[PDB]
Amino acid sequence: MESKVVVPAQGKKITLQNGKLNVPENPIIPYIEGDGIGVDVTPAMLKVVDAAVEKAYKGERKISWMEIYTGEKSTQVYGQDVWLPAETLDLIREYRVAIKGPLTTPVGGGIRSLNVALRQELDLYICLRPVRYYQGTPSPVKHPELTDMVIFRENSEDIYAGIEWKADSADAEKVIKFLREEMGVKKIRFPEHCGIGIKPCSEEGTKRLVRAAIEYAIANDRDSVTLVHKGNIMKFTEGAFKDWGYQLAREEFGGELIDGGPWLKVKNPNTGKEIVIKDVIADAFLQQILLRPAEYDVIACMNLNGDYISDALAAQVGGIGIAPGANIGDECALFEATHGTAPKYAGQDKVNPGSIILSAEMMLRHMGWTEAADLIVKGMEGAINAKTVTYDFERLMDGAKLLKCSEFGDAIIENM
Amino acid sequence: MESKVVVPAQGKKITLQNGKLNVPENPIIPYIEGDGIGVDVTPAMLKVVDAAVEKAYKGERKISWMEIYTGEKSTQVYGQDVWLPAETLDLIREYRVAIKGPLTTPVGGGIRSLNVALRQELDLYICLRPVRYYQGTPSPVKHPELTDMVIFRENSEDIYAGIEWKADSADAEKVIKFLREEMGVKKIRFPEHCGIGIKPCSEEGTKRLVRAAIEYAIANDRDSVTLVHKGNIMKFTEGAFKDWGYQLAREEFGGELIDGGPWLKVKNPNTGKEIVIKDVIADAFLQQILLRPAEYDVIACMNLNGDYISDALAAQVGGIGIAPGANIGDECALFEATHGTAPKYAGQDKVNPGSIILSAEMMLRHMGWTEAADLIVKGMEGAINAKTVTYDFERLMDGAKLLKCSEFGDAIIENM
Repeated sequence: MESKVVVPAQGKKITLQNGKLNVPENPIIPYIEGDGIGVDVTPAMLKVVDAAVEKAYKGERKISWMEIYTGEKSTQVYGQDVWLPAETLDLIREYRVAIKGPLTTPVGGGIRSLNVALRQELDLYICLRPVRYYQGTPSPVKHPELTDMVIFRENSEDIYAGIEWKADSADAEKVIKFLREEMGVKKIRFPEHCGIGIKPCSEEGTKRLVRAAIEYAIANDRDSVTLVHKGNIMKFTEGAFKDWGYQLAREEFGGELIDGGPWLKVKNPNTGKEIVIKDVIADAFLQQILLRPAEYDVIACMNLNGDYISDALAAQVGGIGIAPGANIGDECALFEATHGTAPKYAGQDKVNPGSIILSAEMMLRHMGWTEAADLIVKGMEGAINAKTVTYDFERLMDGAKLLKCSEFGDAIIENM
Repeated sequence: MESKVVVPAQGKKITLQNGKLNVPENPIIPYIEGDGIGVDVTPAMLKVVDAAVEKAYKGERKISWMEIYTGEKSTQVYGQDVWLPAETLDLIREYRVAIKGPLTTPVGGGIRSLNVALRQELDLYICLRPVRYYQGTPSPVKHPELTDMVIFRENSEDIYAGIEWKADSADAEKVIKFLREEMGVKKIRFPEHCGIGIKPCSEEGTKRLVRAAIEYAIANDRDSVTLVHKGNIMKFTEGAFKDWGYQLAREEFGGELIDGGPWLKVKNPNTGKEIVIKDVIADAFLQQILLRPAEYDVIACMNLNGDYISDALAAQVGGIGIAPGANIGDECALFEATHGTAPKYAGQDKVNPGSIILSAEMMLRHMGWTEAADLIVKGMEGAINAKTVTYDFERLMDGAKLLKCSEFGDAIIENM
């Protein structure tokens, strides 16, 4: 079967030189519509982004969107069982920057998370989730405005990597036998009818993630980088992540001891500001983001903890449905809606397109088109402040004007 | 070296018959003072409990407290390196019910969590953490009163079990080689300088925990039991826990499908009430407890997720320092302060004794001395409502009377 992807006639491919993106005035940007509500939110995003680009650069620049496939629609286009075509991985890597709506992974066929597959296959080791409050957003907490953090979640290792064997399977037994007999493991409480998962954490995986977090703090003049981990129980994976993170701050960024430690101070080479490098145990951290949110800024953590932390933070600022996200690697980057597919509402032009729109903001910023990105933030801030919002926000407030998904996209443009 | 434990002259040992505690009028109850602030909070707890017992039963009953050791004080009593004496495990099992202040595990000597050691060695497979709001408590959220949950956290398996090998160690290499060569593992991103942890989850471990959760919902007429897990990524450990949990509800409690599922309804044999058995993915759950707290009641989950969930919930209700906890097994139970040792304040009679006092409330309730337990809840509710509290609460409010740790214990008694 032929590829059904159509490369835009006008449009030029983004290139990478010396680890720096070279973006033309007419970049081809691949996009995955997404399953379920992706059908609603993606078009709102395309329109909002085109408007921001048109307004910022007065017609000098323009994105040539190219639809590519993954998920339920991919099976519709390429046939039963084509959930993630090879061409999709090829195209994201070739065109360097892409965006996607929510994806659904089927159940019953032994297929693992399509979102994780994209991240692992493309080696997008940074899951970047910035979380801030937008004035006017209904929130369950008293001071959501105190939250302004950026989460760097390791995206290629941890238990999130999918190495595991089913209870009572021949493989599980084999592994448990090796552990008990050759490794002398005495701590498996019930070795029978027991499932087994493997959690890897490496020095190289940890350091490339923490390096990106510290460079971001420097590049954006943030106040601190907090290593969040559960090292007091998982000494060799979570504890090693923390140790390697502090070690990297010392070896590559000149970090030095604050008082008697354990915190370090790293001098911002551009501003002379001292960035604090600290650490917090993960369970205590889930309490601290609620109780002392103002004391945290950039966060570096492992895969599973990052998933929890980014979700908990989004909820607290009232942003469960407008949280942006990016998966970034050394050769390419994939921006994404961070919510699910909400099939019950699919096609109703009802849901909030804010998450994919703000992920597009991160995308434009990543491309160096910061003026267009600033216009989207401005637009989002004005529409929410105007209380002209979708039902998920409207239902939580008094005096709001209820808008359709498409209408909220226009409200964002109207506020640019 | 002789044992330094002194068995109370007056006082009788609690016995267990047919899985039911037979508590005398003069039970001997072992207690571990705890390190750091345990020196402050334990005496407040002893006094408050004695008062509640004295008031409820008019002198007919009385606890004969017997101090036993674990932690820093144990090394002080039994010598360098005796962090957890064998006699302590023996005594808790023999006397059936005990309580402890916070414990400190040393760093640099390869010793793992003393709290986890107690739980694993005594097979206290249920970590029970009830979380409710006490009117008048300063909270970071707008409606903490909507939170009234009981967490049943599996306490004997999961990654929390401590099976792991250090990066670059001969053992780690051996394990990684076996995984890659004999198991055909292709998903370890960086196999060099890589730490490895093992996550076990068994049918027997899962079902004894979920069985206890459902029996508790029945015994206390709660509305639902929610299985929280990360099964969409960890199919064979977290996903198996969820599957086995629903299976147990069906096989032992007559659970039946609600609509087309996946939820089940279990009929309360005593009240005829229909208890809902449902499940929520763990990351979404950390958002749901903030956004829709009223929809949750009894929670059943694995070791690591339970640690996070119980900490997150305590923070949200303003209870980070007054959260009670119990570790329960089939032969004995150990109640515990759930906060840390806060050495900076140790000996200052300053910290909040509320957590260990409420854990003592759970202890009395476990012993069937519910009248004495009710008096402590009443006392706690009145003291907090009176705004006569310790600094951790006082510093967050206006119009409060600041009390010392010991003074807050009296305030609780004054409000019985």
